[PDB]
Amino acid sequence: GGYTCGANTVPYQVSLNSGYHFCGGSLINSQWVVSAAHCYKSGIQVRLGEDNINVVEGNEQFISASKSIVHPSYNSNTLNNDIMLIKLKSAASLNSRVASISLPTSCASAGTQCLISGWGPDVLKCLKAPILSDSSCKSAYPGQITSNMFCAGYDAGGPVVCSGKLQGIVSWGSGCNKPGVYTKVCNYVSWIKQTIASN
Repeated sequence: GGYTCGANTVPYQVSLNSGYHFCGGSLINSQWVVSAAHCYKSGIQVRLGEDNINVVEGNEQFISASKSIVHPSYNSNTLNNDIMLIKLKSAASLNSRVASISLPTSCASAGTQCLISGWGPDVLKCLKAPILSDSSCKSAYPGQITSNMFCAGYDAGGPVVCSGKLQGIVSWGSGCNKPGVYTKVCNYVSWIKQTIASN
């Protein structure tokens, strides 16, 4: 179950702020964040180094987003391809509390434990959970799971990290025997790398 992570123990976790915290994201290099496409809105400020999002604790960096790129195939009705890129107006200063997370070179296997993190209650919360089998995932949500999603279990846009790689983005679910559903990042690595290299 969920627990308090501890301040800055997830240094790639970002908060997206439009006047309030509305979604999480993951820092993938000094200039770029990955989040969920369903988090898209105007006027995004990226907040790095956060623990308590309501208190300035001394390790934060606040940087305006300069560009947002929603995946070309994003379908908001089904949440298929629920992934977006956010460019920072200026490069983050990387340190022990503000660090990038590596993209995977291959997909993760069912049964691998992952760290899922996010807010939602003002400090960062964490959950360790294994990737579920395809059958368990699709049986929980008949007709709704595509090859661009996976489930884990037993803050939209936040990271799912497995074996040191960003394998998922918090996308949707009904757990509020219904596990969380995550965008399958390994399907998008080419698109991520090309899109950031061209922007």
